[PDB]
Amino acid sequence: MIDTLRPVPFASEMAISKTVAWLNEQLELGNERLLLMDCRPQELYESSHIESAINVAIPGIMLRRLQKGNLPVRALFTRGEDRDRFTRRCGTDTVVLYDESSSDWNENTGGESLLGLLLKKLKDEGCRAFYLEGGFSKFQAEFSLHCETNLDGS
Repeated sequence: MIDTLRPVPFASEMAISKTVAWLNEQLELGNERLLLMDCRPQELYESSHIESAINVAIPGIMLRRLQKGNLPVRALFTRGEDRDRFTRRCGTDTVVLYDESSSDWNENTGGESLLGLLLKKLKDEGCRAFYLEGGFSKFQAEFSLHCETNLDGS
């Protein structure tokens, strides 16, 4: 495993919004070793797609497929329920969202205001906080255009 993604290769290339990785270890864990943020309806199944997904508030689950990079700013966060499940299961190990490239953060990687404060707060409490996106064959190789199991499947 990696302590807050310290290495260089995979499981250590997630800054603000690159992708989702953490060896089969984490990908298998999905209990009390991490805290994702995606979907809402089938929070159970969709969570299965990853470790422990959170009930995020999006329009149609980000088009029910992490493949678009467009969803409105703070599309899934500044609402209520989102922070509810998170703050509830916060402090597990690592927090990761699936807003994708250019969506909830608009693709800034610098320190915007909306998501800029949302992330800053998520890390302030004591976390790395990183979302998905689709950069290079690496980040996309991990969670390319998809990131789903009971929403899109194959």
